[PDB]
Amino acid sequence: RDAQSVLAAIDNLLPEIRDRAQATEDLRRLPDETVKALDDVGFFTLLQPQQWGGLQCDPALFFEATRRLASVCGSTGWVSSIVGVHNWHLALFDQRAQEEVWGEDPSTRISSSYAPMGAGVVVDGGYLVNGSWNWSSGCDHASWTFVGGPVIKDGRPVDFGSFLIPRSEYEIKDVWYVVGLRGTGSNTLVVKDVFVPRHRFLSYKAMNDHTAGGLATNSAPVYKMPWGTMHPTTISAPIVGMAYGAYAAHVEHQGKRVRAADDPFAKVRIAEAASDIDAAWRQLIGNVSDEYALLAAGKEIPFELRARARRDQVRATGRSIASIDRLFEASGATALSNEAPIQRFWRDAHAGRVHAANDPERAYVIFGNHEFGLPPGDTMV
Amino acid sequence: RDAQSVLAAIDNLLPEIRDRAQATEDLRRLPDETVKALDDVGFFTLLQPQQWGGLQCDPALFFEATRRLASVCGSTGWVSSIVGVHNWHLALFDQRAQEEVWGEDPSTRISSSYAPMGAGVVVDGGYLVNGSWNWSSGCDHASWTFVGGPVIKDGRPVDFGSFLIPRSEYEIKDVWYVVGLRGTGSNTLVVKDVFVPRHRFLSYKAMNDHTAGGLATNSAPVYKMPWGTMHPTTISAPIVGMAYGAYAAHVEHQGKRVRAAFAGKDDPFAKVRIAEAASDIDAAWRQLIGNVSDEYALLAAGKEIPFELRARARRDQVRATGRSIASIDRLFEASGATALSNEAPIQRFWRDAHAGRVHAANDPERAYVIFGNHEFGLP
Amino acid sequence: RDAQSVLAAIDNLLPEIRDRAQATEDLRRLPDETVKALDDVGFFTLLQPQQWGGLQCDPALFFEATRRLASVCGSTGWVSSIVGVHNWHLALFDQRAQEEVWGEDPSTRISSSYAPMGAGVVVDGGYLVNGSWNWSSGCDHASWTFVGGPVIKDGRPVDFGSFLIPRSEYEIKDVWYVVGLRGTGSNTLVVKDVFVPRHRFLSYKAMNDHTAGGLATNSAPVYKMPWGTMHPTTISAPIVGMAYGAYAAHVEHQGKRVRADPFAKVRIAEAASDIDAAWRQLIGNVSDEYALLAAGKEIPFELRARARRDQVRATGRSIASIDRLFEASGATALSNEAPIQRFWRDAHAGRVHAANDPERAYVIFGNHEFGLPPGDTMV
Amino acid sequence: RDAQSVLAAIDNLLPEIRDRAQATEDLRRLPDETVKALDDVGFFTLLQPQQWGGLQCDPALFFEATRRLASVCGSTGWVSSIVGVHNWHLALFDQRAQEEVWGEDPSTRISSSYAPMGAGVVVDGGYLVNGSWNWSSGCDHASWTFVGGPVIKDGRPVDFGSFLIPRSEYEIKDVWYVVGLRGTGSNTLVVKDVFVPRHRFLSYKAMNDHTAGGLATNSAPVYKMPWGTMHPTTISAPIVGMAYGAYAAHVEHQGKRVRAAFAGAKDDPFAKVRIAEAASDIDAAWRQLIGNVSDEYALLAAGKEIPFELRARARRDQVRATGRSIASIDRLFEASGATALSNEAPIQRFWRDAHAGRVHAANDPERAYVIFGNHEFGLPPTMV
Repeated sequence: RDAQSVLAAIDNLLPEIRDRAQATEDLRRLPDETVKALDDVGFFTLLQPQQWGGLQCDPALFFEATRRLASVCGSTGWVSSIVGVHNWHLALFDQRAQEEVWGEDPSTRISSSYAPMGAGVVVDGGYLVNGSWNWSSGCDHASWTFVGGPVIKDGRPVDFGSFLIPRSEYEIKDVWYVVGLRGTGSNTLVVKDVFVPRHRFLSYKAMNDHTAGGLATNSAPVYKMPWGTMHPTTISAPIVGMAYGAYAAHVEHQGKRVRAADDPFAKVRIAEAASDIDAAWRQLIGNVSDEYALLAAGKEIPFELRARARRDQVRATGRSIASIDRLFEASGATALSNEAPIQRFWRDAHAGRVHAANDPERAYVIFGNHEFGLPPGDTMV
Repeated sequence: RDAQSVLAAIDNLLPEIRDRAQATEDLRRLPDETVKALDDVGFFTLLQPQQWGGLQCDPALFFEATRRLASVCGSTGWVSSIVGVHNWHLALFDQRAQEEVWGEDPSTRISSSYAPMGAGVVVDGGYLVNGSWNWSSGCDHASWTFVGGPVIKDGRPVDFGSFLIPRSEYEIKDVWYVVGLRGTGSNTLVVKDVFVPRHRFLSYKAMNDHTAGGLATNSAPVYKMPWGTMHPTTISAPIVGMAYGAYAAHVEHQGKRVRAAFAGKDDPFAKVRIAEAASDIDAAWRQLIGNVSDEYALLAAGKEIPFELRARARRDQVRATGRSIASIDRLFEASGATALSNEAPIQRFWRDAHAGRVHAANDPERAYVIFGNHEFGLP
Repeated sequence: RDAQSVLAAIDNLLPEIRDRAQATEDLRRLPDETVKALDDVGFFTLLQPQQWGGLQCDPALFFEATRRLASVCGSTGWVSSIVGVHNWHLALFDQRAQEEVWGEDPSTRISSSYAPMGAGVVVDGGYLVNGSWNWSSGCDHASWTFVGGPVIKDGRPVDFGSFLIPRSEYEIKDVWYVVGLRGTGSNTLVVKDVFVPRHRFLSYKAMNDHTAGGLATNSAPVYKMPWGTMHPTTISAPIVGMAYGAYAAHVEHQGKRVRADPFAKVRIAEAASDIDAAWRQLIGNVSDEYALLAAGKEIPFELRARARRDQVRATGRSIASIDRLFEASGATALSNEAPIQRFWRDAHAGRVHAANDPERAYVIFGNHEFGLPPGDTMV
Repeated sequence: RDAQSVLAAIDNLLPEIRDRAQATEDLRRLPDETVKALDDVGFFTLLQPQQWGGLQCDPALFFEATRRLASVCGSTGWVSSIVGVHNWHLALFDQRAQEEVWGEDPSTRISSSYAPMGAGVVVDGGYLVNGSWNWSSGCDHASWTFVGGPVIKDGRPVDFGSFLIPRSEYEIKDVWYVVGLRGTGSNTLVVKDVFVPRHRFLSYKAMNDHTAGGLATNSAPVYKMPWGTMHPTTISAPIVGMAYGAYAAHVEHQGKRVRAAFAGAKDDPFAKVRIAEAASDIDAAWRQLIGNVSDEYALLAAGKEIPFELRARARRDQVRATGRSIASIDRLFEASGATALSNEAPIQRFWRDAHAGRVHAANDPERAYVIFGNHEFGLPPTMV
C-alpha cells in the first residue's frame, strides 16, 4: 500500500460510512465496524512512521482524507483526524514510548485531551499525575492517551507538555450528551495517582526546538511541521469537510426541487457558499503544503508562514460554518427532521466550533502582532 | 529579456508610479511618463504573439504584473491590465488584422469598449458600424480600438463580437469626471458610418470554437485561454491589487501607532481587522490566480478545459472582486480620520476599487447564475 | 379583568414555564398544566370577541404576551401565539360557526394548518374536504382545526380560504420529531371525505373585502386588522421572543465569568440593539395599524407593505443575534440541557415557516416602492 | 414663530440646498447663502433658550431638521446639526458667558473642537489656554468657538471641559482638503497663550451634576438632556439623513430599469430585496436614534430623572445607527452602478460624506458598546 491507495480505499468507504451516520450518532461513539474498516485500509498508518509499518505521509494528503470522511460523517471525520494525528504526535516521543505502544501491535490507537486540566508532579523516574480531562474524542477506541498539563517540581510550573498513559491507568467517564458531534464519544478521562516514566512525557518546548527524542529515528520531513499548524488544522480540516457534506446534500435536494418546467436567489447563495468553502480549503491545505514543501527541500519554516497559517485556519472554520448556516437555512422545512443529513452537519460544525484551536481572536492577535512589528507571545503558533 | 525580467523591471517602476498617483488622478488619464516606462520595460509585449516580438507569456504572470501596478496606482494597474490584455485579443484576429496594427510598429496599442453600444450591419466585404461606446480605459494611449456588438442582417442579429477600428475612424469625447479611477481616462468613442472589412471583425463564437483565424500562426497555449476567464480576470486582478495597496498603506500607518502605544491601551481589534482583511485578500488572489493556472496548465498539456472549471473561474472572479472591496472598506474605516485627506493613498485605493466594481464583468448575480445552473444540471 | 391584568398575570407564570422547558421538550407537546394556567389567567381570551367573554384587545398587547412566553419557553410561546390568534380568525367566520365552537364552552381552542395541502369540492350544502395537513402546532390541545385549501367547483378552483372542522372528523398523526420547537407538537391532520357546511368556510377574499360574515356581530376594531400583518406577525413575535430568551440566558452566565475582553461586550451590545430594532419595528407596525382602525380610518397599503418587510426582517435579526450569542456561549452551550441551545434550536426551526421567507415580503415592498401595482395577497 | 413653523420652512429650503450641493463641495465650506437662509427661517434658534429669543425646543424636532437637511446635502446637514447644538451647549454655560456671546446679537454662532488637543492652565481668575484644535466644522461661519481639554493645576489634570473663546483670540488655519464632507469646512483652530476667565469654562462633570451655571437662568427641560446623548446624536442624525438621501436617489434611478423589465422581460427580485433591507435598516437606525432622545426628553418634561441604562442604551443605539446607515448607503451605492460614479450623481456624494462623518470620535463603536456591556454585566462605568 501507499498514501494514494489508502485515499482511494477511503473514497470507496464513503457511501457506507454515510448510511451509518444516524447509527453513529445513536451510539455516541464510532461504530466498531467503521473503525475497523478505517484501520484495515491503512488510514491510521497515514501519518505513522515507517519503522512501525506506516507511511509517514505528506500532511496535505492526510487532511484531504479527513475532509472526505467529514463530508459524509461529521463525527467520523472529526475522530479520525484527531486520532490519526496522534500517531504523528507519538513519533516525536522517544523510541522507548513508541515501543510500548506499537511494539507488539503497530495498529494500536491513542486518544487525547491537550487542555491543561490536570498536572504531573515530579518523582523519581518521571511523574505522578492527577486530573480530569474532558473531550477526548474517540477515547472509546484507544489503548493509550495523551493528556496536557504542566510539570510541577517543588511547587511551580517548569514545563508544559503531554503525558502518555495506558488505558488501564485511567477511567473513562461517559458524559457525552451534547447537541453536535454526538458520535465522537468525546468522554472524560480521570487520572488518579498514576506514575508516568520520564520517557512518556514530551515537551512542547522540545517539539518547537526540534529536539524531541523521536526525531533521531523518525527523520521524515513530516515530523518537523509545527504543532501550531498541525494541531489546529486537525480541527479545521474536518469542519471544512462538514461544509462540503452540507453543500452536496443541499445541492441534491435543491436540484430536484428546481427542475419545474426562475430562482436567482437560490443560485447565488449556492455559488457563494461553494466559493467560500473552496477558499477555506485552499488556504488551509495551502499553508500546510507551503510548510511541507519547505521542510522537504531542507529549508526552514519562517515565522511569517506559521502566523499566516493560524489566521487562515481560524478563518477557514469561520467561513465553513457561515456557509453551512446559509445552506441549512435554505434547505427549509425538510431539514428539521431528526434524520436529515444537512442538519447533522450543521449541529456538528457548531459543536466543533467551540474547540479552542478555533478561537478567532487568539489567532488574529498573533498574526496582527507579527504584521505590526511586535514580539511573539501565544505559543499556539 | 523574458517574462521574468519584465516582472522584475516592473517592481522597480513601482515607487515612481506610486509617487505619481495624484498627478495621474489630476490628469484624468495616464501620464506619458508612465506609459513610456511600461512600454520600454516590455509590459505590453507580455501577452503579445511571438512573431511580433511578444513573449506570449503564462497568463498568470501577466496578471501578477497588473496586480503589482495596481497596488501602487489604481488607475495605472487598471489601464495596464486592460490595454495589455488587448494584445492578447488581437493575436486571435486573423493574420491580416494583426499586420495592419503591428506590421510597422509592434509597440502599437489598442483600446476597447466591449459592452454592446453599437452594431455592425452587413454590406459588401464587411460591415457598416455605428454607435457610441463609453468607458474606453486608456483610449488616449491607443491608435486602434475594439468595439463590441452584434452583426445585424436584414433586421435580426446573426453574430456577436468585436470590431477593430483605427484611431482615424472614430472620435474620442472627454467625459471622464468621476469619483474614482480618475486617471484611467475611460472616455467615449464615437463611430459614424464606418466600414469594417471582415478580417477586422471577430466573433466570440469563433474564439470558443478555436476557429479564430490568428490561432493558426499564433499557436502558443495562452491564446486558447477562454475569453470568459481572460476578460473578467483582466478586471478583477487590478481590483485585487488595489486591495493589496490599501492593506500595505493601512498597516504602515497603524503599525507606527500600536508601536509607541506599546510603552505604558491594547487594541486587539486593530489586529482582528488586519488579520481578517489579509486573509480575505489572500483568498481572493488564490482563487483568481488559481483558476488561471489550472486552465493554462491544462492547455500546456494539450488538454481541454472542462466547462465546470470555466464556471468556477467566473464564480470565483466576481467573488474575488467582492472580497477585495469588502476588505478595502474595513481597512479604510480602520484608518480613521487621517484617511480622509486628499493626499492619503488609502482613500484613492478605496475610490478606485469602488469605481472599478461597476464593470459588467463584476456583476456577481450573472456569474452566480452561471455556476448555479451548471451545479443544478440546467443548460 | 382586562388585557393589562392578563398581561401582568402572565409575568407570574414565567418562572414555572421556564423551569418546565426541558419537560416540555421531552413531551413533544405542551404539558397540560401550562395550557391550563394560560387558560386560567385569560391568555386565550385576548383576541376573542366580547360576545364570548373575550377581551377583543389591542393586538400589540397580545403579541407582547407571546414574546414574554417565548422568552422562557420557545415552544410555549410559539403554540400560544398561533392557537391564540385562532380566536381572532374565528371571529371573522359567521355567527353560526362561532356558535358551534364556543356557544357551549367559550374556552374551546382551535388549531390550524393554513398551507393548501388539500381541497374542498363543492357539494350540496357546502364542501367535501380532503387532504393531509402538516405542522399543526398545538393540535393536541384543540377541539377544532382550520385547514387551508382552494374550493373546487367542477374541476376548477374558484375560491381560497379556511375550512373549520371538529376533532371527531380528523385524525392526528404523531410525526413530530425535530431539532427544535419540540414541545410544539406540530403534528399532522388527516381528513377523509368530510362534509363542511357553507358557514364553516371563510374566504380570504372576504377577509380582505371586509365581507367576512363575522364582522356583523363582532364590530371591534381589532377584527379589521389585515391578515397579511396579523398572521405573519404571530410567527415573528415569538421568534423575537426567543432572541430575548437567548440574550438573557447568555448575559447571566457570561456576566459571572466576567466578575472573575471588550469582544464579549461588543457581541452583547450589537445583539441587544438588533433584537430591540426587530421588536420596535414588528410591534410598531402592528400598533400603527390598530391606531388607525381604532380611530375609524383605513390602513394605507404602504403601512401594510412595511409591516411585511419589517416582519421578515425581525426574524432575520433575531436569528442572527441568537447565532452570535450561541457562538459566544462556547462549550457550555453544547450540553443537551443548555437553555441557550434550545432557543437556538427553536429559533431555527421556526424560521422554516413559511411566512418568514424574506424574498416574497421584500418583492411586495420593492414593488410598492417602485410604483408597481399590488399583486401578491401577502402572507 | 414656533418649532413646527421652522420645520415647515426648512422643507422649502431643501430644493435650493440640493441644487447647491456641488457648489458647496467646491467652496470647501457652506455658502453664505445657505447659512443666511437657515438663520432667517429660524433654524439656529431651535435649541437656543427663550431668554435670547430661541425656541428651547423638543430636541427630537431639532434632530429631525438636521436629518432633512442632510438628506439633500450632507455637508449642510453636518454643519447645521453641529453648530445648532452649540446653542444648546452655550445654554449650560454661566449667564455671563451667554451675555458676552448673545448680548448684542442673539444670532451669533459658535463652533467647536471637543477632542482634547490642548489644555487650560490654572491662573488667577481663570485659565491660560494653548492648543491646536482640528476638525472644526463650520468654523468659518462662527465668531466664537468651544475647545475641549483638561484643566491643568500644578502640572496635573484636575478637571475636563470646554473653553469658550471669541474669534479675535484664535487663528483659523485652512487645511480642509478631504475625500468627503468637503463643504463642512472643518478647519483648524490655533490658540496661543489666551486667558479664559472662570465663567467661560464648563466642566463636563458640572453638566452631569446639573451644577452648570446656565441652569440658573435656563430652566427648560431640554437643557437637562445628557451630554452623552445630545453630542453623539448630533453626529449620527445627519448621517442617517444622508442614508435617507441615498435611498431615494437609488430608488428613483433603479425604478426605471426594474419597471422597464416588468413585461417586455427580466424579473429582478435581487433589486427589491436590496431596497427592502436598506429601507428597513435605515428605518431602524432612525427609530432607535430618535426614540432614545424622545424617551429621555419625555422623562425630563415630566420632572423625572433619566436612568443610566437609557443613557447606555442611547449610546449603543447611536453608534449602531451610524453603522446601519453606512452599510445601507454602501449597498445602495454599489447597486446604482456606473451612473453613480459621475461627479454629478448625488449618491456618490452621500456615500463619500457619510464615510467622512464616520471618523468622528462619537461614532467609534467599541467605546459605546463597552459602556453598554459594562452596565449589563454590573461593571462600574465619559461617554461621547
